[PDB]
Amino acid sequence: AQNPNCNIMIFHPTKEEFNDFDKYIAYMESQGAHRAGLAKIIPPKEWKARETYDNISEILIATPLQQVASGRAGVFTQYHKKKKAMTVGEYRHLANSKKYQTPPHQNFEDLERKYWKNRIYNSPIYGADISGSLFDENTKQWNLGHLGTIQDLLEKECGVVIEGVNTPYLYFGMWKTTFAWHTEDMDLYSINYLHLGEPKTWYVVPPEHGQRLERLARELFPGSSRGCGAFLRHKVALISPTVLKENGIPFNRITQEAGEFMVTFPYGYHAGFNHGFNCAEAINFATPRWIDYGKMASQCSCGEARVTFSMDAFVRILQPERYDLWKRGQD
Ligand SMILES: O=C(O)CNC(=O)C(=O)O
Ligand SMILES: [Mg+2]
Ligand code: NI
Ligand SMILES: [Zn+2]
Repeated sequence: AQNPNCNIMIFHPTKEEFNDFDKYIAYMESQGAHRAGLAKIIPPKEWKARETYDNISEILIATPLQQVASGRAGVFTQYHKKKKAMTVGEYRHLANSKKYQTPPHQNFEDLERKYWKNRIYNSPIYGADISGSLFDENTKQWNLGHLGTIQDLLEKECGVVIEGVNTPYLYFGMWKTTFAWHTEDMDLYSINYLHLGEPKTWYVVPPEHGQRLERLARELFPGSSRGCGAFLRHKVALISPTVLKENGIPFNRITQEAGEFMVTFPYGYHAGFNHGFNCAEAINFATPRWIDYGKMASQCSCGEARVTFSMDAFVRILQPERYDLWKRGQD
């Protein structure tokens, strides 16, 4: 069995290997990359996402989100307070202001310590989930706006034709902006490209051990767990690496830098934080190996998780028994 310790693998595809996306995901899996839940892909040196970023300040962040924490430094939840619209230019200035900028630090490790120690005492502002793309239309390889769609995958594998579309989203981050512990909708894959700016630190639990994280989360957030049997779908819970180690939860960590791709694999729980102003683009995707995960994915039916239009058909086809209850939570 490849990668039995479930380490995060890092790949360096050649320009020839970078042509066929599906093929290279399958190659990574042949090497056991999926066992980690997360892999890093460094693009060949000849590749570029676009010519320059000199022209991005006019993008609008219609609903910036202030991430307000409650709890203790290692175990907290966050809620999103909506703020008034601002341009990327305005947001980048805010990020770099004395109130929000990255503190002096020695290295990534020192900064990680400062994050876990101090995150709860501040409320950074995140420009998340902005439909759009920063890839040049002429970038042919690993262009997140030109991937094969999940609907087409399900049609190819299962023969059914369904409605829905699949497009990428932009994320503008600053110091301490946070992604809570989650798997993707319907336990899909995700791919994330860090277009510019400061790094993003990731934590991941191997898919084969996801239920261990879920058990801990029920223990740590006991009122949340009573309200909903899939409350990690709410994307509000944070658990530090120290707490995970104390409770024996297997996990790994890695820092993504500008110009690098990360792939999350089905049912790979992940969480993390941004080091300073940055812009990432991400999109969900499927492969034939995903279908069995989609069929088993948990669902939030309490009303909180509220998701895209396209998840309907996934639930309808893959999880017909659950569909009526899940849709009640959507309506
Ligand atoms: O970049 C972020 O804030 C969070 N991204 C993801 O969870 C992802 O790409 O799956
Ligand atoms: Mg612009
Ligand atoms: Ni994710
Ligand atoms: Zn719920």
